[PDB]
Amino acid sequence: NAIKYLGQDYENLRARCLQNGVLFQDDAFPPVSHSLGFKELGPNSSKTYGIKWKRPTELLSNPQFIVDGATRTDICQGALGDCWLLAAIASLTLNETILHRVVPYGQSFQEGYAGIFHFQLWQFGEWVDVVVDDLLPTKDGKLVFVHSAQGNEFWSALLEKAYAKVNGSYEALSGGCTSEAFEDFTGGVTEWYDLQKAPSDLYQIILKALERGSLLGCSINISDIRDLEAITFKNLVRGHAYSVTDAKQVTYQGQRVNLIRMRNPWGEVEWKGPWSDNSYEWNKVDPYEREQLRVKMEDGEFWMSFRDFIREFTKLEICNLT
Ligand SMILES: *[C@@](O)(C(=O)NCCCN1CCN(C)CC1)[C@H](CC)NC(=O)[C@H](CC(C)C)NC(=O)OCc1ccccc1
Ligand SMILES: [Ca+2]
Ligand SMILES: [Ca+2]
Ligand SMILES: [Cl-]
Ligand SMILES: [Cl-]
Ligand SMILES: [Cl-]
Repeated sequence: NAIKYLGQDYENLRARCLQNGVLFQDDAFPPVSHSLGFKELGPNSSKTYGIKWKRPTELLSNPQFIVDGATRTDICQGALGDCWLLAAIASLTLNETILHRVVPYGQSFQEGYAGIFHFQLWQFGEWVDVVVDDLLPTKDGKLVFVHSAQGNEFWSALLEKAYAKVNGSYEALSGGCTSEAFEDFTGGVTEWYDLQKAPSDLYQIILKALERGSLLGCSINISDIRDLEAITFKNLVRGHAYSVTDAKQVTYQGQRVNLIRMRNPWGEVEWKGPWSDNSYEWNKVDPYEREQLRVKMEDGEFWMSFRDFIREFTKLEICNLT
């Protein structure tokens, strides 16, 4: 069993709040500006001033912890520099086993609800259980930070809040390393690859990792500083964490082509080159392959050929488990 972060005991706190007729408020990460941040989200900042802390049960009549499963579409980035963390959460959802260690079963806004949730992280060399109250930063009734494409679903907002808590504040999450979040979800071994010096068998390495449920992420280095914009000519975002979510092969005019699928944790803004949702390449594959693989949706997720992938991206990170 996970040991309790700060000695806070989820089931005991929940049961005592229920008995006492109150909702949990977390002394260890309270609903005040110091939990938001210190500079950009400090007590005297423009961003801090508009934010009000509200529970999902104050926002909606029927809030849900999980709706139609805990999946990657549930990860839509808000106003914070935590793309690395969110890419890691999106990847985590592809492995049901490790997903449900991090996100314990049986949490809800219905029977037994007392305004407290918990998650498990690999921290301080231990598996630790971390509680949060469900007060969330909002503005005009909408979540400021991570949210689900399903507007009534809250597990990912709550997980991001627990991760903020262990790190001291939401602002503490701005700017980071995908591999760090990978490790914090698995206690696994991380490795990275320089895509400009990719091993000849890299695609097979990727296939194998995806098969075993390893976590994969990629990024494009900003080499000049930010000159050719944050966004590239083909609509990729530089200095930004993407989740790698699949690797599949297609028959393009009678010849195999290796493809790779990734997801922008914004839940929008995608590659517009070959193999993108609207590209001509799909016209020339097996109709079945097209129907199985292509999804015409602005959802942040898209395909590239492996060839284009290794040209456009610069870094690949893989976290391997047991
Ligand atoms: C990352 O790209 C990010 O979080 N961007 C925020 C985008 C804001 N969205 C835009 C869309 N709308 C709808 C919602 C708001 C982030 C920006 C800093 N990138 C990273 O953190 C980098 C990830 C790597 C995989 C490239 N890492 C990084 O910048 O490292 C810096 C660093 C390292 C150590 C300590 C501090 C900072
Ligand atoms: Ca969902
Ligand atoms: Ca898409
Ligand atoms: Cl407490
Ligand atoms: Cl304040
Ligand atoms: Cl629920």
